[PDB]
Amino acid sequence: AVGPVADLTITDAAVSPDGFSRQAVVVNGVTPGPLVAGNIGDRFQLNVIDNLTNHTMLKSTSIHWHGFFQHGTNWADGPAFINQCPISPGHSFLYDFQVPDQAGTFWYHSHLSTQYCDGLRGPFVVYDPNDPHASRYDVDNDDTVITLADWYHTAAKLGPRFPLGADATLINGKGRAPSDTTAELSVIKVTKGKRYRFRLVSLSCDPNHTFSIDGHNLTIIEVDSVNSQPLEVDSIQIFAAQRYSFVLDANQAVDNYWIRANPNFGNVGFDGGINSAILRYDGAPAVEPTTNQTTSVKPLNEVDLHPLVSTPVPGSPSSGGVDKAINMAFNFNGSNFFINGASFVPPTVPVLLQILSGAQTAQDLLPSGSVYVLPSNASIEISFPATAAAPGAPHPFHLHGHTFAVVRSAGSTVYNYDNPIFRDVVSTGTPAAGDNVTIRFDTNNPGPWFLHCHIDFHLEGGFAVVMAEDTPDVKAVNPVPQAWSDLCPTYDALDPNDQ
Ligand SMILES: *[C@@H]1O[C@H](CO)[C@@H](O[C@@H]2O[C@H](CO)[C@@H](O[C@@H]3O[C@H](CO[C@H]4O[C@H](CO)[C@@H](O)[C@H](O)[C@@H]4O)[C@@H](O)[C@H](O[C@H]4O[C@H](CO)[C@@H](O)[C@H](O)[C@@H]4O)[C@@H]3O)[C@H](O)[C@H]2NC(C)=O)[C@H](O)[C@H]1NC(C)=O
Ligand SMILES: *[C@@H]1O[C@H](CO)[C@@H](O[C@@H]2O[C@H](CO)[C@@H](O[C@@H]3O[C@H](CO)[C@@H](O)[C@H](O)[C@@H]3O)[C@H](O)[C@H]2NC(C)=O)[C@H](O)[C@H]1NC(C)=O
Ligand SMILES: *[C@@H]1O[C@H](CO)[C@@H](O)[C@H](O)[C@H]1NC(C)=O
Ligand SMILES: *[C@@H]1O[C@H](CO)[C@@H](O)[C@H](O)[C@H]1NC(C)=O
Ligand SMILES: *[C@@H]1O[C@H](CO)[C@@H](O)[C@H](O)[C@H]1NC(C)=O
Ligand SMILES: [Cu+2]
Ligand SMILES: [Cu+2]
Ligand SMILES: [Cu+2]
Ligand SMILES: [Cu+2]
Ligand code: NA
Ligand code: NA
Repeated sequence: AVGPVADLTITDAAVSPDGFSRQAVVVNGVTPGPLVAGNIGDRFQLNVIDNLTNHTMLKSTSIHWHGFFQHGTNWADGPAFINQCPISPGHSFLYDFQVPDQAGTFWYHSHLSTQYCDGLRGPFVVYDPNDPHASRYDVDNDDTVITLADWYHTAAKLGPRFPLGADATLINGKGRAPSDTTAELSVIKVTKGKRYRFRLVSLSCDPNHTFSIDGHNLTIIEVDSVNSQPLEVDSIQIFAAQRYSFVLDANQAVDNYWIRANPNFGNVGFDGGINSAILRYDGAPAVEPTTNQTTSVKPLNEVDLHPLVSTPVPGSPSSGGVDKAINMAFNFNGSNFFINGASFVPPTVPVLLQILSGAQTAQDLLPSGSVYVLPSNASIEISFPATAAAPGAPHPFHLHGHTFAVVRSAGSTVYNYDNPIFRDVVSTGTPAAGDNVTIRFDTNNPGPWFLHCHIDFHLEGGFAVVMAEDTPDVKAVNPVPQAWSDLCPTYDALDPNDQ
């Protein structure tokens, strides 16, 4: 683990996480990037050093720290042309922010075009020395982080616009494609008799994964970065960019057990050990498990998750009982996605820079028809009705700058204004279920914040809008460092081929 103060050097390098060799974007020499860690209250100073040379995978870059509120530091959030211009090749940029009021499991990733798909992504943990769940496990360290990622043999800019799934699922950086089922698999070690806090992080660009471990049940204690009541399950469907902490009690016989992460599409199932890793008890021989999957009889359902501490839902407990209700109507024309009639196209001047330069109203802010001006210190309700007009469902939506209440989940026709889970990425479900996923949050974080489908190819296709929150205070609340004001002139001075 590096951090809370660290250099992250970005380069292009050859890698072969499933035995097939390809060029990729790597962080400190590896993909996924190394674990970044600290404790609640730390100040993070992550110096991002751009040494990229390969334009096909972009030579510029920009990093988002997924799940952090960034109160007072909206400039450090990451999304290109929303919160900054990209870092240019051969330059560095110091992201300097504090985490006074959050702890949990997070991650970081490029937030420039579809660059994270090519490798720029890794996990990020903020420990709490008074964690209220600390008494449920014995081990929680670098070796208890489990990442999942889709891997493609053809680069993001060189394959289809909307890929039909990945060549391999990788678990802690390794996995098999059907074309080579002898490639080395990841091993996660446990000691019989000890209890583990496993921190499961989806680094996926697209597929969701159905996650299970042969012979073991899992106790969910954290949802994205929110502590939950303990929920016992035997499988977990996890969508792109989501996180869960689960406790596993290593109390079965000393042996090798299959860890499984089945994608919703691409190469599904497990023939030859695809979509698998190995849980190995100390003592067991270094071989593959021969265990069998049994039918999940206790799968995670989101409506069953509730926060550990009572947290009132924003607003009054009835439909539209808030200061501002926004409905997101989806459309798609074969190459581009739309939200209320507008497909997102990044502006020339970053949204934050427009605001600092005086723009405060929906009328003044660009791009027109994609920026929503929200009142300050108010309750907001957003609904995302599922429709056949938007193929590639279920779309997992992410709100920057905020954790939100899920008042209505996918696969449920009920509204819960009493005790639903809060999180930061939510499946919007499917038209076959008649879904109308609905969320609420309060606006106490002045800044423009991205709201978008976390399937990166959908994002590249324009499936996004901007929440411009409390625009009269943005300038006063987020002072910016000189190195930030210098990003756009350096970036805009570049030759196109050096982007
Ligand atoms: C997914 O979920 C969303 C979010 O709820 C639904 O959209 C809301 O849907 C209902 C349509 O039934 C809308 O409700 C109606 O609102 C009228 C007033 O709307 C205006 O003002 C409100 C409040 O300022 C604004 O939100 C809105 O933009 C309008 O400008 C009321 O007049 C209606 O009351 C009349 O009809 C009702 C219902 O039958 C009667 O009970 C009343 O007595 C009255 O005569 C009604 O409440 C609401 O405006 C929508 N919200 C939006 C767009 O934010 C989606 O429809 C749902 N989609 C799917 C596929 O399920
Ligand atoms: C910069 O990064 C890109 C993207 O990873 C690298 O592209 C790689 O480009 C090569 C050369 O064209 C591709 O190989 C070719 O594939 C085609 C199509 O199947 C085949 O017909 C050719 O005969 C050849 O094998 C390669 O697949 C591609 N890699 C990926 C992941 O898409 C490029 O090499 C990098 N540039 C440098 C200088 O390293
Ligand atoms: C896990 O849960 C199932 C279903 O509740 C239960 O019957 C089973 O014995 C548990 N498995 C283990 C290994 O405890
Ligand atoms: C889809 O919409 C976009 C954005 O309006 C437009 O530029 C593109 O040409 C359209 N594509 C098709 C296939 O119509
Ligand atoms: C608004 O701000 C007040 C004052 O600090 C706070 O107590 C309250 O929870 C907030 N209400 C909303 C709707 O954000
Ligand atoms: Cu993210
Ligand atoms: Cu985010
Ligand atoms: Cu999507
Ligand atoms: Cu984002
Ligand atoms: Na937390
Ligand atoms: Na068997």
